[PDB]
Amino acid sequence: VLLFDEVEKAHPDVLTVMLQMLDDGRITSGQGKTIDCSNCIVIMTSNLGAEFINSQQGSKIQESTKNLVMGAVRQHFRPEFLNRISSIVIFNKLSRKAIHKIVDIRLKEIEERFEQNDKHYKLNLTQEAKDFLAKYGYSDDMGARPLNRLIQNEILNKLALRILKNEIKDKETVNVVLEECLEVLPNHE
Amino acid sequence: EYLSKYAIDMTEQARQGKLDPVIGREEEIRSTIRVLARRIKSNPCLIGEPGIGKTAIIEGVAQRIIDDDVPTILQGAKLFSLDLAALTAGAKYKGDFEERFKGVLKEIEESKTLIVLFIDEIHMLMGNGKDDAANILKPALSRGQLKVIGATTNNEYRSIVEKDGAFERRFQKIEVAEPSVRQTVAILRGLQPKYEIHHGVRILDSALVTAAQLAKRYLPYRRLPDSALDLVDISCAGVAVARDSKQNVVDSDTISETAARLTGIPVKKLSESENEKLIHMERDLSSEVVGQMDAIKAVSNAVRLSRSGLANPRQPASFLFLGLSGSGKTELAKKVAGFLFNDEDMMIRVDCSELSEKYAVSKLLGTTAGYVGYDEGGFLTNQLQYKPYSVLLFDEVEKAHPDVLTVMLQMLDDGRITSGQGKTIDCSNCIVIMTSNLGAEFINSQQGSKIQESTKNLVMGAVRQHFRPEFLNRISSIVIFNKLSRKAIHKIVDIRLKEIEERFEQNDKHYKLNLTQEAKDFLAKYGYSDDMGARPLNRLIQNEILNKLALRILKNEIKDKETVNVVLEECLEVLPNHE
Amino acid sequence: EYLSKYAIDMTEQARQGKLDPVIGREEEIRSTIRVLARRIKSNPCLIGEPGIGKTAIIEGVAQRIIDDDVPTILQGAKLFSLDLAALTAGAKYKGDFEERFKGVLKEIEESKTLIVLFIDEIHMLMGNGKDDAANILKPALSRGQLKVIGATTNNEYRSIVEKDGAFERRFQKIEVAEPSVRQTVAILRGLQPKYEIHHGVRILDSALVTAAQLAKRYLPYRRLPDSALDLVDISCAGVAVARDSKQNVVDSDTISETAARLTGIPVKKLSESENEKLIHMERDLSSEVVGQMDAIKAVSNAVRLSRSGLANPRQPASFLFLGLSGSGKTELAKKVAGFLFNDEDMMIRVDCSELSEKYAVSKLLGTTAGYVGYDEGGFLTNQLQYKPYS
Ligand SMILES: Nc1ncnc2c1ncn2[C@@H]1O[C@H](COP(=O)(O)OP(=O)(O)OP(O)(O)=S)[C@@H](O)[C@H]1O
Ligand SMILES: Nc1ncnc2c1ncn2[C@@H]1O[C@H](COP(=O)(O)OP(=O)(O)OP(O)(O)=S)[C@@H](O)[C@H]1O
Ligand SMILES: Nc1ncnc2c1ncn2[C@@H]1O[C@H](COP(=O)(O)OP(=O)(O)OP(O)(O)=S)[C@@H](O)[C@H]1O
Ligand SMILES: Nc1ncnc2c1ncn2[C@@H]1O[C@H](COP(=O)(O)OP(=O)(O)OP(O)(O)=S)[C@@H](O)[C@H]1O
Repeated sequence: VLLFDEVEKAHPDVLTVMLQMLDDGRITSGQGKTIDCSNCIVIMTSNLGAEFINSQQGSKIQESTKNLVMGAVRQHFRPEFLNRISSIVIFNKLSRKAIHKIVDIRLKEIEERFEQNDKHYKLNLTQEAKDFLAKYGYSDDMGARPLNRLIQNEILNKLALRILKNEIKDKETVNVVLEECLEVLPNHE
Repeated sequence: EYLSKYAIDMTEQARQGKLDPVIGREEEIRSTIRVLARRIKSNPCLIGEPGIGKTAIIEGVAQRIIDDDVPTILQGAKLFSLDLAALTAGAKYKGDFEERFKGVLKEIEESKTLIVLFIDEIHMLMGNGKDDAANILKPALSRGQLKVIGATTNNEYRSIVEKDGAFERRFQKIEVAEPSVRQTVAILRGLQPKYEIHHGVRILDSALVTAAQLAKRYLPYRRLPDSALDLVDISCAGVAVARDSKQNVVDSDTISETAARLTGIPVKKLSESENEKLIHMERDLSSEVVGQMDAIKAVSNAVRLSRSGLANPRQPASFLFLGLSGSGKTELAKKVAGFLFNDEDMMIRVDCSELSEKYAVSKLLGTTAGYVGYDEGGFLTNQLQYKPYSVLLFDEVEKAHPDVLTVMLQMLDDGRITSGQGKTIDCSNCIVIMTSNLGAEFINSQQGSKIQESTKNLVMGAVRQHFRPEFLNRISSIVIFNKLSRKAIHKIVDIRLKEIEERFEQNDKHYKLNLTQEAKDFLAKYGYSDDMGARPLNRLIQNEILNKLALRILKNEIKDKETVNVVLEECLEVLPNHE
Repeated sequence: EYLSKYAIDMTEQARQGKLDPVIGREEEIRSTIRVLARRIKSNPCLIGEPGIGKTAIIEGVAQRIIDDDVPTILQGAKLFSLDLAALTAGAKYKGDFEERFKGVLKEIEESKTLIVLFIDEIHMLMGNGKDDAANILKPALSRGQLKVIGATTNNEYRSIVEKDGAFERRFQKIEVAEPSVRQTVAILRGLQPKYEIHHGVRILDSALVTAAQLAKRYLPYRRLPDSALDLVDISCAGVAVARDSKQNVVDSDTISETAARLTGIPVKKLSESENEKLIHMERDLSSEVVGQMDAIKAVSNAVRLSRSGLANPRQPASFLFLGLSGSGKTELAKKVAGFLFNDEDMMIRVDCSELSEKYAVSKLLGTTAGYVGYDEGGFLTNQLQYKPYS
């Protein structure tokens, strides 16, 4: 899989090369060899449509709203490029409904990525922690990014300190007031 | 026999138990077996990055042959490696090595059961215009004779086959995978007794795991089969050294410390008795800079997260510091570098004012192959490959032209910052601080020394109206500095005077001040700028106090312990050649 | 014994002494040893910038080896400095140097205790298109004992491994770096008797300190061991001349005059004539600057701060001269240079009406990588490299 991060920023000369790679596949090397990329999947990304998606006109992007986005992609990129893409997909807004599910996923991935995959959460407050994060992390026009940051800001930062103080082994738990915070394990570890 | 002179009987080394075992790699071994079992052109070649076990795999099949876990074609086999000596022994007497090589190949084909030749570093035979290659193996391999096993690096291969053609025809490349972390541990475990025996140490399973985990995360320039072993082997050596330098059980901490010594990642020192500093780094930073506690706390958490290992393995800490000039934005970054490595010059500074979107991206990451110049990326590439745990500072990012701000996106996300020569940095161990004065517009609304809502949001307004959201969304925390309060100024003056006094290399050059509050209040009254912050305190001191000192030194009116007095216009007293 | 025709037996020299003491490098040495003590990849490298003790480390470990202050594995090991003719003796006939390299490794590999090579300049082997081009002759056997300690700067290192790809998977980089200023002094101190003996002069302990501090605050292009040692050696040579003329390295005067000679920077010379220096300048300037004493004093104040060290080492003094057109402020800047250097034309200047967003930064500091024109430093650093204090 090839990934091109923010193709809208690439100078057009680049895109010009990619035109062959994306269609026909005979990208060649600087030394004169033919590579042939046709067995790859290519994903290119850009944010031009953000300017219209932020209008909140649908979670799933609505007709017209999508055309505003297509307007921008056509204004920015040569059609020679756009025509060669198998498909242009306009992402949906991550609605509050979505954030509820996303919170779950992120909490799980946070545990999964630990090196010390011992220090898991219990969380408690399934509905309250989920809701706290779902509400406070819902900066819709920033997608799910704020959520990740919220969890970091409210849970992990505190956790790290509690760890330095040996206040936690595992099964970490969350309380809420009113402001989401962490508890301690009386048994230092 | 020439094989006894220009080759190594790998089968015999395996027979004698002198080779390390191959752990798994069944798909690769099977692939080489199938190729060796071919009717024609039975010449597999292992292609992959260096350090992934290619040679080991071939030694692996030698072991399968030793124990008859191979096809009958291979059961009768003897495997020899080819020494470079076939050629490197010299070509005086033109054609001498050509004959030596022709000779050994003759002996290999000639009757004596199945002989398999392993040629390590197969690109060795590219040949200067071929000729030295002498294509001696070429027609031989084309007849299905001399089964040859090759092995080389992805790009070495490229330089062979794309400069030859025949190589691609003569060999069947087999990609060798880099093992997963889980597999890596299994490999280490399999090799563990070899190390335990060699070093005279015990290795615990958590050690094996630790090496594989740390290696993937902290040794990005070396593939797991080696990186994990390097951590184990070196840690074990550390035990051996320790014993002889004046118990022998290698564990996770043993390795973590070792890794820190090799990678520079301070997290892995695991010096928990130093948690006092990490826990209280907020007070420590507050002893150098005054107030601005939100910035201190924001940073402190970056550090604590990294120390705890909780920090996202791919997301360098990132900050955007907003506020008045003289607010302490840069000063804090210096003190962070100070705290983390006991060195304010540890910092890698990039001055964004020198940027130009038409040129300057290359100042950080360099240019690509072809364009004039190389030693690329003086600011980032050539620093980050040496000090992954350093603090980067990007001064005045709001002045950066957009293409540079675009570069920052890699840095602030994943850390996989690419380099002009097609290489990657992977700066996930980094802490990155950026500064900006966009907020000057609203922070100088003076709506509380501690900036309040609305005003703060207007600061974010300026940020949002300047930087693309794509950038802002990658900042761990955007921090708006507070305007210094008069009280802060007082404290700053005290600390700043302390720094100045401490700075002297000659212990005559100091003050007692007198006017223990009054001198400081003068400095505040005459240096408390709502739009220059503390910076004028530095200048005020230099002009009204240190120049008077310079005059006093010059005229020998001051010896030491100088004191301050005030006109109406702060001035200094005289402590002449009496002392 | 091919090795004996090409390499220097560092162990034998250490056995006979004839080596400098090694100061503060114990940990680089411990790391070197630890890697050498490894089961397989026992190939450490001393890496940094020139003049940072990379070969000092080797003399150091050679001495630790002589005294059995090394692990079992190294207890009886020997070490040889090779490179050199190993790659050039074979000036004719294909495969000749290649044979030597191989013969040397053979000599090392077989029986004769543990022999460790020291490669002073691994980049010289490089692997010039691989295909038997020297460095490439090694890798086959990098596992087979043949332990070797390498050495290279970071630029050289990066060039090698980027072009090669295998060495960075075979060798263990050890960071070697310049010492702190105090550590530098300890080094200078350690070599102090060497210089004192060869020049027949004494070095004041305070001269060692001055050289260390000075180098840190004087020569940004030279790493502290060499930089401070050169300040010491250069000074010692000057003292030796005084000794011969009819002594010691004077912390204040030998080093300051040496430094003043080598670079300049009025601050590093600091004249003793305090009754007039930094006083008379206001009168001299007053004659040039009639009435506007305010500017003179502003400048004089900064000048006075730089002298005797009140000025902050990282804050070049600087002024903005605002005022009535035709005030004479440009000449003032020159007249100040007059006093500062006894040279009104010492300065570097830029016509700012020539500056534009399209090019100005590069006109001032030079273009960057890949762009036309390598007049590095443009209008400014192009000149600062010659006169840092102008
Ligand atoms: N079972 C195994 N799987 C993978 N690697 C192993 C295994 N056993 C040992 N190793 C070590 O893995 C390292 C990889 O190096 P080698 O395979 O010898 O060299 P390489 O991987 O072929 O890369 P080059 O081309 O020799 S730099 C070796 O140092 C082996 O000691
Ligand atoms: N809160 C503070 N505590 C102590 N010293 C401070 C503080 N704020 C500013 N200073 C002084 O201000 C000087 C550097 O201040 P900064 O505000 O970081 O400079 P700066 O304005 O960041 O420069 P920039 O970032 O390019 S505008 C130092 O010499 C500090 O002594
Ligand atoms: N402890 C020491 N022992 C020997 N030499 C020292 C020592 N400390 C500093 N030096 C100086 O450093 C020189 C050799 O040390 P290095 O700093 O490695 O020089 P170098 O850069 O290794 O030499 P090359 O060949 O250019 S790498 C000596 O000639 C001394 O002048
Ligand atoms: N206050 C002063 N400071 C310095 N020089 C002065 C002053 N008053 C008169 N002069 C004389 O005026 C002449 C110097 O003039 P210039 O410095 O060329 O003019 P200028 O005002 O610097 O032009 P600028 O700076 O580009 S507006 C010399 O001959 C000085 O002696």
